[PDB]
Amino acid sequence: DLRLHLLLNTSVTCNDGSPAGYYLKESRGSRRWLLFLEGGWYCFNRENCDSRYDTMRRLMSSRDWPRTRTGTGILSSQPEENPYWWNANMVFIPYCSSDVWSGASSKSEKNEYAFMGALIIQEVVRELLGRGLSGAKVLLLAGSSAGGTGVLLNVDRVAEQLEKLGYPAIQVRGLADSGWFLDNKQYRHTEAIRRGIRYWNGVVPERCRRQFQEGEEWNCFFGYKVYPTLRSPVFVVQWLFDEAQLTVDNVHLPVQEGLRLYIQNLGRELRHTLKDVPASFAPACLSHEIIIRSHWTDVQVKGTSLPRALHCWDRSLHTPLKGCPVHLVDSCPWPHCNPSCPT
Ligand SMILES: Cc1ccc(Sc2ccc3n[nH]c(=O)n3n2)cc1
Repeated sequence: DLRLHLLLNTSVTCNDGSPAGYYLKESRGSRRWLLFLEGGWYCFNRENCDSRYDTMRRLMSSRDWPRTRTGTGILSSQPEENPYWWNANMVFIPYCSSDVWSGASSKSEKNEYAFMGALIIQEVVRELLGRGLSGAKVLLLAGSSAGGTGVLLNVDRVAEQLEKLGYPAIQVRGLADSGWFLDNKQYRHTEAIRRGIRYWNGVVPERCRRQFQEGEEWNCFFGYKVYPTLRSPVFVVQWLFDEAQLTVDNVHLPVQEGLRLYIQNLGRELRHTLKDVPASFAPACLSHEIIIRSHWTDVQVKGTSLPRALHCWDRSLHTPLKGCPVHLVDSCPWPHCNPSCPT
């Protein structure tokens, strides 16, 4: 179990002003720290956020959070469930800012909600330094869906504060799971995100912001556009046929030729955006499954599981390694052509 700690700086809050926090299970003796960003979409205006507060309040408030949580998947401490970092210090950061981890705006007389996702990450890191993070060799910032995009938006800022805070020895790396999206045409019929960013006062990485410039920061929410601007090593996990991608594309699954070509082209576009991502794991599956599920070990690409690929990535960060690959992108063109896809 990971134990809840509400942030000591109570000005860094969830949407409704309650304190943000993190769940922590220390593994002393281990110099590895895994900080996982929870996902859960976002909200982009007052009415849309009001609706999320009725029926998704845990994503907007810490008032009802549990004491503890069980680490699962990559957050598990059992070596059978987590061959990769079972012995690491485990941190689960709940998503309660509804801003894809990009916000830096408080509640005020003018703001019904606070959007502080970018500041929550900074404050968690700062408070963890007094709890052993100061001794880390590697800080892996990981996350799924909205948290996966959050990794891409925040990994370089975490590296920056640790350097500014006087900890240049900590190697900051990113693991973005299911947060790598395409701004493509729907099969049948960006604006919510563009409206979201203005509503949250959202912030994007500095190099990406300087390329796309004022009013175009939404581009930095798309992995293939923000990734090349990043300095920290980032491993990208993305289903070729991600269910959230297909949902926003208005695809729900006999398939006729128009939809067949659309689905096949989407997988190829995906595959193409990962061509120059050296550390990646992209199985040809239709799925919404994420890396904190207990059976995350089962999927393989070209015979290599994700826990193995991540270990090979670790070795690469000490010229490809014999028998221990890091770039694993399926080439077959249809959902579940890979026999190991989740059922
Ligand atoms: C471009 C972009 C748009 C939305 C998000 S946020 C998101 C996207 C999928 C998804 N599936 N399940 C879940 O919670 N999410 N959240 C991130 C980037």
